[PDB]
Amino acid sequence: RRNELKRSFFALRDQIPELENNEKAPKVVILKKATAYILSVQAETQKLISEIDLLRKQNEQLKHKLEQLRNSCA
Amino acid sequence: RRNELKRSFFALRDQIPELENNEKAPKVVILKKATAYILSVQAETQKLISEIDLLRKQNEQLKHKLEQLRNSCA
Ligand SMILES: [Cl-]
Ligand SMILES: [Cl-]
Ligand SMILES: [Cl-]
Ligand SMILES: [K+]
Ligand SMILES: [K+]
Repeated sequence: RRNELKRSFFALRDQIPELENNEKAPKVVILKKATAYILSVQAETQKLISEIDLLRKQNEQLKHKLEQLRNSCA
Repeated sequence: RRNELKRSFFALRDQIPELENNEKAPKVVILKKATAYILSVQAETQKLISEIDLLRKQNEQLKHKLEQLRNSCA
């Protein structure tokens, strides 16, 4: 119904930090800023993934150095 | 413009993985899947942050062991 459409616009609006609980936010703004927010959080996801990849590489290098020194301690 | 409103529904649809871009999704379906996708991504972001925090701890523990061996090996 149209109750459900209004309800669903509110619920989407409220996952967008810039628009949460803004009673003056119109439909087209909610749709476009939601689309923008999805892209923005994907960008942040990519940064986190890159950070993990770097930490894993560092983890592997450290473990390699640890093994080398354990075998070279005398 | 209701032309812009329609375009904006479709552009949001296009960013939602579980909605096929070649299929005409109802308005409430687009809204609800967008909301679900944003919540799901935010949860995954928290999981990525926890992975990063664990890797940083693991890497500090490895550096600590490397320091101990450098100090105590011959
Ligand atoms: Cl409106
Ligand atoms: Cl519809
Ligand atoms: Cl609908
Ligand atoms: K609310
Ligand atoms: K040595």
